[PDB]
Amino acid sequence: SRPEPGDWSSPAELAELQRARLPQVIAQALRSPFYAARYEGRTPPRTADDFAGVELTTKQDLRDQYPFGMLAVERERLATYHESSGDPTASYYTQEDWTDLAERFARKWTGIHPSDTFLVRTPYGLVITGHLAQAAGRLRGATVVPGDARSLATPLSRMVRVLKSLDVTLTWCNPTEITMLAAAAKAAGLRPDRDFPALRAMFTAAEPLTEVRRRRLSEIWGGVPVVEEYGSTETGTIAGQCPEGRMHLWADRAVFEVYDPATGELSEAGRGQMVVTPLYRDAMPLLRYNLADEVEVSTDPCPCGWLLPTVTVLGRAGTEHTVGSATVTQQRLEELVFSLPAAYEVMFWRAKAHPDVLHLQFEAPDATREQAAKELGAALDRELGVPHRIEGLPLGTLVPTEALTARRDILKARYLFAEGEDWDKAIMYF
Amino acid sequence: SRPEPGDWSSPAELAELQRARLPQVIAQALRSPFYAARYEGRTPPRTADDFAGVELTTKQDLRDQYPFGMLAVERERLATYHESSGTAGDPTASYYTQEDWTDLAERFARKWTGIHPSDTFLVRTPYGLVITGHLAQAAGRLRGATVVPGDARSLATPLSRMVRVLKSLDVTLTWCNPTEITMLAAAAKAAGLRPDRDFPALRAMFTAAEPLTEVRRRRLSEIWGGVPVVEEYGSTETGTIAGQCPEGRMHLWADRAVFEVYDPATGELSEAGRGQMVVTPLYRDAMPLLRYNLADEVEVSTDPCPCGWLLPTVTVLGRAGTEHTVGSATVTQQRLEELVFSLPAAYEVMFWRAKAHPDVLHLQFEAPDATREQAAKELGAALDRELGVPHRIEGLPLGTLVPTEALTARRDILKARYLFAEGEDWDKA
Ligand SMILES: [Mg+2]
Ligand SMILES: [Mg+2]
Ligand SMILES: [Zn+2]
Ligand SMILES: [Zn+2]
Repeated sequence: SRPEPGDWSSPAELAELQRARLPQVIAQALRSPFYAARYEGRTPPRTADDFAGVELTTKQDLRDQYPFGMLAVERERLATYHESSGDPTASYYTQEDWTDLAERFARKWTGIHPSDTFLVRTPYGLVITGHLAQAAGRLRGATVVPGDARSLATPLSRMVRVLKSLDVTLTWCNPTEITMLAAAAKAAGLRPDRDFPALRAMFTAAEPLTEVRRRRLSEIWGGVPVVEEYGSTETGTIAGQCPEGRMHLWADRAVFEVYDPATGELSEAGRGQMVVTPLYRDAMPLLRYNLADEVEVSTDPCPCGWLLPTVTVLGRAGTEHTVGSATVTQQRLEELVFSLPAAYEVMFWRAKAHPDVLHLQFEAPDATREQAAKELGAALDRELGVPHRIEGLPLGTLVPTEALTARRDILKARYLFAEGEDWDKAIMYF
Repeated sequence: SRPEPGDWSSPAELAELQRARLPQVIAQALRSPFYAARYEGRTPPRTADDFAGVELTTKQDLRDQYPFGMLAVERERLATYHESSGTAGDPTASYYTQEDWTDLAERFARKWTGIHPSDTFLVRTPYGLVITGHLAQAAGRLRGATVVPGDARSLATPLSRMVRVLKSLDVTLTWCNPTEITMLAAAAKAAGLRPDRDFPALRAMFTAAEPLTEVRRRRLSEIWGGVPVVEEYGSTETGTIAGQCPEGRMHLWADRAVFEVYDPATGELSEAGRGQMVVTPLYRDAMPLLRYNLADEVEVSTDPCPCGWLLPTVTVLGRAGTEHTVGSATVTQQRLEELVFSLPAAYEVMFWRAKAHPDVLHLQFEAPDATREQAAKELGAALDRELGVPHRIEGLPLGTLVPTEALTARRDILKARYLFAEGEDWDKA
């Protein structure tokens, strides 16, 4: 029996749903070999109050336990198994676990309905991402279109066609992919801001995503809401956006805490690394898993009325470089790039922080490329004051045009060829 | 609801199960725009006896109805949408209600080896729009097996990573096409693992009739230590329509589809015999199909089988059009496949290709230095014996037809990144 919004009236009430669940979570976690060995020969936690002294679990811990070190149920109870790479990180779930995952993804403020046609444009190979959105789509009755991603069967040009031919109403993909699909739509002679009348909402992740960029993504696609969530390949969705544009931690389904690496202290709000304890996760229990994302958590109430804290994802701990006498983050640079007028059509850029200089490149059309570079330079002088070298690049330099238009199909392996057929197509990959 | 084995005791009761269902199938079918237009003005079929006069539905029709010409329910009732791309032109769309999916997953789960909660099931077929990966995954979930979504042609999941998963997770079941069975075996060898010994948990490999001769199927099993290679028959639009029993025969799932044999020389349909495979699914609300011609050449037998499955059997003979003349004989890929995989397993010949010329059959294959020249000579003798065809055979070193990097490259996943440190490589972008 999982709680849903409305089942609590104040922060105190929500904190009690969390505490009444903690002993079940601790006792379940102690059944995995990892926690069993961590507390071997020691007194283990049992009570909601024992939770305050529990040591963090790191991403390195999960890697060290490949494949089933974190398993707390018999394999017969497992529904799916997943991996993410970067030394694989294994995760797995019962079917009851999957109901919690599906409901957390389905908490989209735009809703998901049977009248929806939901294009799932994230990978299905080993990682949970595509499966999660598909599970959520099926839970709410939406028509799921499995686009996959990084799949030779489904290049951008084909997704563009499917978006229009099937009157897709909801999409799921990362924010960089939202601009890739837009670049691909234009290469097909389609306009993302008006030629897709059925599209009503685009779901996406905190790739760290600034509000500047998020609103530009919406405007590229004609003003449709871009609904951001925060999650990881190991946890599924842990926060989702409200209509007021804030991301609310799903604290009715996990205990969230903020970790300070210098002091070693855990805190309920403030700035630090995101630490999570899922409450409905029997197969692979996690006690204070440190996602190692730099976040800021606030308990201020939001005008949307959802009585849950909110979170800002400021990046992965360490993505802060120095040039001249100042700190340069990807987030701050991203704001300046996507503060350029939409008419410049600057979507794709990259930068390298040298000790003496920030090297930034972007591709843009000929008409506005020079003035985009001077304006971006002046924005850097104004906002960061760091020395810089900016190069406007021809279109297709960072994002090849072929990638936007290439068609490619899965063809059945062939062994006997006729004259006029290239038998080099028998050369096998994958 | 839907029948299960044990719900009929004879061919007569099975036929009664089908004919009882046909009227509802017909009325459902005529709700789609395609079948409504086929009968516009004319009187519609209604009874099971009316079914005999129904014209075929073709692959071209399905392609002409892209995307929703065949739809017979409101969009809200659809669970999933799928398409398969052809050589060129439009794709072939298909789509299913949630209840349709129950019939689909039950048909796939009709595996004589079973699918159990104790299983770890590596699904190694594409999830990109086609049904194939979703079908295997739905059946694994129906039967409680731990599903491992390998995907295929996916950039997340190269062969090297599948080999690690097969070994490290003690995978007990796989689903992939027959070429991928040998690709995985070559990748396992490349990683120093013996497909025939080092995977003790693997108990069956499910695969489809990618024109699969018995000679090749037996060698695929032998390569993986003799574990069953369980063939099924279906299409990306139908799902599984027939499955193997332990006797090695493929049994049509006649309790959920009416199957007929089309003879193009007469235009007539039969229950048995040799001809083109026609199928009418009986539990398919969203996209009903009346007498859909797969156009594969098959032979259907009603002779009982000692496995216990009271269902007719089908042999898939191939597809018309693959008629290659060399010298004075005809050469088919299936006959060449039999000769190639008739070589002794110790030669390790798994990958081959051939070009048919009027004056020569040019055949090439991969094999290790130790057995390469002997393989070519035996194969050249085999072509003389069985086909009498002029030939030129070139054995190749490993890595020629299947490049070694395909077998061992690891290719991570990674994320988009925009700001790079002084030392990092920003051509990722
Ligand atoms: Mg299981
Ligand atoms: Mg629907
Ligand atoms: Zn809010
Ligand atoms: Zn049988």
